[PDB]
Amino acid sequence: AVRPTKRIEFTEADGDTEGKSVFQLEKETDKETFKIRDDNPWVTVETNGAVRVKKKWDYEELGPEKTIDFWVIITNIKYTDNQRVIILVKDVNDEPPYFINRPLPMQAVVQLNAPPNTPVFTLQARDPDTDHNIHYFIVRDRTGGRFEVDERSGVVRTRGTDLFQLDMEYVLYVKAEDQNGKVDDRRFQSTPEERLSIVGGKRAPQFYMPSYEAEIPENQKKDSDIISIKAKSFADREIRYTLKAQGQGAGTFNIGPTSGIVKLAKELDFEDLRQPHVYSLIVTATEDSGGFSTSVDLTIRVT
Ligand SMILES: [Ca+2]
Ligand SMILES: [Ca+2]
Ligand SMILES: [Ca+2]
Ligand SMILES: [Zn+2]
Repeated sequence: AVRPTKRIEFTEADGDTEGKSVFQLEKETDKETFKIRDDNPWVTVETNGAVRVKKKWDYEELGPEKTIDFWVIITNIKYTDNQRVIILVKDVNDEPPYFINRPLPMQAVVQLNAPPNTPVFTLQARDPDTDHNIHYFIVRDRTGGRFEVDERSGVVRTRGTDLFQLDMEYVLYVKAEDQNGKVDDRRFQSTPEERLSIVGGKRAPQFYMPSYEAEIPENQKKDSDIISIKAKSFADREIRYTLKAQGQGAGTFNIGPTSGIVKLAKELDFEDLRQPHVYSLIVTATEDSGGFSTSVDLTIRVT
C-alpha cells in the first residue's frame, strides 16, 4: 500500500552539508522503520524516517526535472507500506565561470600599424548558474597599455597610435567574474587567470588541443577513422596536415593532409611483439601558403 507522496522545496544550498538532516517522514506507528528502496547519491534515509544530505546537493548535476525523487519502504498488524518522496531543488549562484574560447591558450596577432580601438580578440566565458552576470577583466597588463578589454562584450582592442613590432609578444592576463556570485563581501566567483598571447604581424598556426590522445582496442578495423585533428591559421591560410612516428610504428598510421583525420593503416596484433602498446606520433600543420609550421603530440594506446 502507498502513503501520500512527500513533496518539499529547498535550495541546493540547504543541502550544502553532508549528513545534515533536512526533514523527517511521518510515522504512522512508532515501531516503524524506514528503508530507502534504492541507494540514492543525494540523500540517506535513517531508520526513524529522517532524511539527510549524502553528497552535497548540486542543482547543476540534477536531471531535467531538478528533483531528488525516491521511494521509501516502511516496515512494521504486520505491513510493508511504500512512500515516494520528491525534493524540488532550487538553483543558487554557486558555480564559477569558465572560458569557452578555443583553442587554448588564447592567441592572436596584431597588425603592425593597427589604428586605435582595433578589435583583436574576444574573451568568451560561460557560467553554469541560471542567474549569472559575467564581467571581463585584464588583471596583468605586460604590454604598457597597448590593449584594453570591454567589461561586458569581452572584446579586446588596441590603444594608442604607436606601431606594433613584428614577432613581438604582447601578453595580457585575463579573467571573467560572475558578479552575481560572491565568495566574500569583497570578491566574486572567477575563471582561472588565462594568458592571452598577442603577436605582432603574424604567427604560426595553433592546434585546437595542446596534445592529442586516443585509445583503441587491438581489434580496430584497418582503414577505420581513429581521431580528428584540427589546427587554426591566424591569417586563414590553407593548412596541410602531416604525421610521423617518434619511435616504433612508422606506417602504422596516416593522416588525411586536408581532413586532418587519422586512420589505422595496418592490422593490430598483440601477439606481434614488434608492435608497441603505445604509439608516439607527431602531427604537423603546415601553412602551405608559404612557410609557417606547427607540431603536436599524438599518443595512441591500444587495449
Ligand atoms: Ca551547484
Ligand atoms: Ca547553481
Ligand atoms: Ca556562477
Ligand atoms: Zn545563461
